[PDB]
Amino acid sequence: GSHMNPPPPETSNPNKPKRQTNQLQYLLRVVLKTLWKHQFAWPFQQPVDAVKLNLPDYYKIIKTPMDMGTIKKRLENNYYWNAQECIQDFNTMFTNCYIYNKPGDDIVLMAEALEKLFLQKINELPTEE
Ligand SMILES: COc1cc(Br)ccc1CO
Repeated sequence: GSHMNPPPPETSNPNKPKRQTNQLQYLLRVVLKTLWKHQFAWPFQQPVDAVKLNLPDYYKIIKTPMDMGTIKKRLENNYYWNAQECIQDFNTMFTNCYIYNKPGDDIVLMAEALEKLFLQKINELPTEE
């Protein structure tokens, strides 16, 4: 895309050790699947394109970008060692939205709806085994 957007977060690196866990499987099959199909998922399904959205300060403010397009890739092409890394990615995505935008803005209400669903699913994250 545009040279004025940063490269996306890393999704492939052979030097990072990888592992499947039952918790990572649940994050893909239950958590990502549930959030991806939510009515309010679409702004979160790919990196923020600050050029297209005319947000020239976005990547001045947000230095830890994350989105569910990247998380989907990290899950589908097993990037992670543990579920905590993937849960942190989700939490980063939500916090980016809450830091950049005014409380009560549409995009914040959308993120908050996804986060409510996310928390319900993470409360049932299975015991690792
Ligand atoms: C996911 O972040 C988005 C998405 C849309 Br659409 C509009 C603005 C922002 C910045 O928070």
